[PDB]
Amino acid sequence: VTGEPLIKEKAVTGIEAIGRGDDRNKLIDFITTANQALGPQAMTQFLNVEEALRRLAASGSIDTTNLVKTKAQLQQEAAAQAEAEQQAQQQQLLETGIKSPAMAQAVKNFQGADPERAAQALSAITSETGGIDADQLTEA
Amino acid sequence: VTGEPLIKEKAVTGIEAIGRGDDRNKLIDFITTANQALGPQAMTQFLNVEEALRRLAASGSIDTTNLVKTKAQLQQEAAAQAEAEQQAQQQQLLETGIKSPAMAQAVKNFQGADPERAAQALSAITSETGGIDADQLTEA
Repeated sequence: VTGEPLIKEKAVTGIEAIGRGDDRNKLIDFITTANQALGPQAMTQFLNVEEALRRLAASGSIDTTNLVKTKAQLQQEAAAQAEAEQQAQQQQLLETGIKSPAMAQAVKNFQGADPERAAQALSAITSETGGIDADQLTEA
Repeated sequence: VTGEPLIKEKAVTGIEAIGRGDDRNKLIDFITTANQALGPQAMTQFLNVEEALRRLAASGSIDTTNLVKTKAQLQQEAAAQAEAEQQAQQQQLLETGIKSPAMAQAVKNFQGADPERAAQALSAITSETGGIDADQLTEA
């Protein structure tokens, strides 16, 4: 609109220079007084807990990261953790926790008594159910 | 009604400027004295616990969010947690939880004893119950 630079300047002299730290202390003391008044239940909806790992490390120079678990790395590790817990959940016990080897004995009966009759009876069992390719059964 | 601007201007001089912080201190002291008089049972129906993460963060400039698990984000994560605990409730054990492999033996018998008579038997099972599409059985 005007052409003036988007950033301007300011001069600090005397008590202002001495008490810029006092201004910081005023902000922090307001935050701390709010935390005292409200407690752990403060942490919801007015005054930010101001989250000190990333940006103030980049404030006053210096960069981010290093100790900072980056949002990308944090998401990757969360996904890995979720996959590990799902691996825990998949076949959760089962192979031994299941009641009794009735399926093992039934497999014994399939293989023993006329394997072709076992195949046609397994086809009947997969007819009780469906919607699954039998070509996926031969990839286990 | 009048045409006057909806916001006016004030002037603060001297002890008023020195003790606006005292005004804040008096408000917080009232809150703290009420909390002392009533305790954690106070937290119910007169004086707000004032919830410090979101808005007083936006007070004195600065935006919301950042740490704030937004109401949308909180609802999304609560829904995900609810679905996860439902999945925990969904199929609670069962594969290992059932008492004895009687229906496993039943599956073997349907496999073994006249699979067509077994299919008529499963139709009779769906007759002792009902109102379920048999076409949903073939999507497992």
